[PDB]
Amino acid sequence: NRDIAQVVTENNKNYLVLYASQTGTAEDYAKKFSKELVAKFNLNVMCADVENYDFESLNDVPVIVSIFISTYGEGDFPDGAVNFEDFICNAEAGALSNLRYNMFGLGNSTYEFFNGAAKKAEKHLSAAGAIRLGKLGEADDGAGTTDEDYMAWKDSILEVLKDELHLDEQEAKFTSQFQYTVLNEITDSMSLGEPSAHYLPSHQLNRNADGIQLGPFDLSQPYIAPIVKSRELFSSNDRNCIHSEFDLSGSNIKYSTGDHLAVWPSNPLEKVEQFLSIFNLDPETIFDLKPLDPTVKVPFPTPTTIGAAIKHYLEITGPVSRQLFSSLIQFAPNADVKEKLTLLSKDKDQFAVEITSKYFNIADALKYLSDGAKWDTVPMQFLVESVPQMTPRYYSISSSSLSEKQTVHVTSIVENFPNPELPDAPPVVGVTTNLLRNIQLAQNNVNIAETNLPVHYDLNGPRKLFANYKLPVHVRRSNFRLPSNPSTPVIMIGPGTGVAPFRGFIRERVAFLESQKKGGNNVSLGKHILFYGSRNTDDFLYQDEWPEYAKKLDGSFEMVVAHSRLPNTKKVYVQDKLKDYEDQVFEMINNGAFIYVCGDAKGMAKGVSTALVGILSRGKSITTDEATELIKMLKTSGRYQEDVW
Ligand SMILES: Cc1cc2nc3c(=O)[nH]c(=O)nc-3n(C[C@H](O)[C@H](O)[C@H](O)COP(=O)(O)OP(=O)(O)OC[C@H]3O[C@@H](n4cnc5c(N)ncnc54)[C@H](O)[C@@H]3O)c2cc1C
Ligand SMILES: Cc1cc2nc3c(=O)[nH]c(=O)nc-3n(C[C@H](O)[C@H](O)[C@H](O)COP(=O)(O)O)c2cc1C
Ligand SMILES: Cc1cc2nc3c(=O)[nH]c(=O)nc-3n(C[C@H](O)[C@H](O)[C@H](O)COP(=O)(O)O)c2cc1C
Repeated sequence: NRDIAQVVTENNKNYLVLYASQTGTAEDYAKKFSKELVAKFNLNVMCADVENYDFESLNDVPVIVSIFISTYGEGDFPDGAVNFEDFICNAEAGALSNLRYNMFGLGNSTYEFFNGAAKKAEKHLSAAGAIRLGKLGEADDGAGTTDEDYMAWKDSILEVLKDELHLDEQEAKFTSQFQYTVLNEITDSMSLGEPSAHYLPSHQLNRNADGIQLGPFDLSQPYIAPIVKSRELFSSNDRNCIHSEFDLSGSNIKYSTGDHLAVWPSNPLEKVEQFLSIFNLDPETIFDLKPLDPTVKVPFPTPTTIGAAIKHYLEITGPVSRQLFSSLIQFAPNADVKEKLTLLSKDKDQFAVEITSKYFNIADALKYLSDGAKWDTVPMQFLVESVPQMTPRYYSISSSSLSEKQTVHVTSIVENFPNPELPDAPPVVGVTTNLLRNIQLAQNNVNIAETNLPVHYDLNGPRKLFANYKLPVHVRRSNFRLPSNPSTPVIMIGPGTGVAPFRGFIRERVAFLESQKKGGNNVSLGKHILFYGSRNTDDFLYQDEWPEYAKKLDGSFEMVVAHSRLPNTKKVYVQDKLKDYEDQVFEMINNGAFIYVCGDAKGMAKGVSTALVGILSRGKSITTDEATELIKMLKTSGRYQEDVW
């Protein structure tokens, strides 16, 4: 039941496809592979999330295995795949001499340890005597080539397995892993979009004496929390960034400054409409999915309505995979479209030209090819097994648990920019962030008609479960933590929203410092310096707060702002400011300071790291390489932590 070799064998599976995915990217591609493997060779494949099984009996797997692994933190596996990571990192020599596998690693060359998880995993597997079929795939999210990278690796591996297994191909045809059934009435056991099944009327939320909602809150059961306060942090007529405050008192959730919050979204109504239209799906359709074997896991709560699935369960928005096109050939509206489609699925570049570059969503791509002709022969099952599952988006909590124990602050910059290719098309927006903004405007009685809100969301939720200004949520414990000793110096680097953690960090230090003031015994606070950065004065996050914080922390605090887009001057980054203050920074580091790097970036991570290596290199008068080794050490020990996304 958790005994991998046993599960495979008992269910007579010909192939095993494992995946270690944090955000689900690895999982979805794993599914794409599995589906195609069934479509072309009718193999009875097993899709498993590496986290749900015990790989002790891995060397007893009579079938070939495909491993899809992502890289996080250092060159390490996704949280909750460490068990797997350890079985591997501990498997002795010859411990997996029967294992035959191929692996596709998902990473991003913008980080040091690019695809290191897959690499580590490939090094230990071969160490235990496992034979590796085909080339080690490496999807580079940094170059935005992940989908094509997969297509490339995919095609070559399938050839290999065709040989290795002596399989006879066949025209690719879809085969549901479920038993689709169309119901007629809606029960209390049927979902209208509720997150986990526990929120279905016919189910009882597990609380305590005082009604406080209990149970563990994670990806398999969020906690619907209300956003009690919300405001705009920017003052730019093009960009927005929202400050959201979540009340967690109605639950036994505890968070530590430095943790992450996962916000479960829903789709923009105007996109839900586009999807439902191009296919010609009736929202009111009630359906149920019945697995065709124990290995198969229903995607979301069922039965449910088509419109609920498309609004709360499927990622109908985002870049269309070329593989989707290939899989859509079976249900082309007409011979015409079927041909155009066929071509695009095969031509890497034409696909990018006709679809990708225009920022299409499935709805758009298809409507583009059909010229409006609906794709009314596409099965909801296919759509369910073929469209990526919606997934929570994470945020660096910007509140202090010591001064907010029950409340959680989130600093999300809204994603919404003009289509670079189509000057008349709608903006390219992000679900969650625009959703958070919608709630923000709403909650504040802002006339959203005037605003630049590009889309809008169902703010009531399923059965009004989202009781105005509420959303499924769950805390994700991290390692980003302030030093134990208050005296230890601290260095915080966070461009843009990357300052979120640091706001909490400072709020923690400021809160703490208060307590000491009502207890006499004062502890001297080590030096705390912050390097922040933003375009101009309109995107200067929590501008008003820092001066107050500074007053309460006195000389223990120091902020260094940099602006990359002020008119008439030269673009300045935090790494630039790091070199300006190299003496201060070097000194602090020689005093055991801790280095914190947070934010999005695409570059900033290595940039800042490189800056420090320079500072160190000059400071201790050693080579760049030595200094690089010293920096790697500070990261291994934990004196240099990074929360870069
Ligand atoms: C550990 C961690 C911490 C984080 N902390 C923060 C934080 O503090 N603050 C913060 O703001 N974010 C943070 N993030 C990022 C955040 O989780 C999301 O990535 C961000 O909010 C985008 O959410 P969304 O719902 O708008 O994205 P999505 O809807 O998934 O959209 C992503 C992007 O793709 C674009 N897009 C949409 N459709 C298409 C298409 N068809 N083709 C191409 N592009 C398309 C969107 O416009 C958008 O820019 C963090 C992430 C992690 C993993
Ligand atoms: C917090 C965070 C840390 C990451 N660290 C690395 C890293 O060290 N190396 C790398 O190659 N990619 C890194 N990535 C990129 C992911 O591996 C990549 O986006 C992958 O597609 C994620 O797949 P998943 O969604 O299946 O987990 C990181 C991503 C995030 C969000
Ligand atoms: C053309 C194209 C198609 C893609 N198709 C998919 C897809 O079907 N499934 C998936 O998980 N990622 C797909 N990706 C990858 C995402 O764009 C990318 O990994 C992004 O970081 C995901 O962010 P998320 O965390 O919001 O999923 C595709 C990328 C491109 C460029």
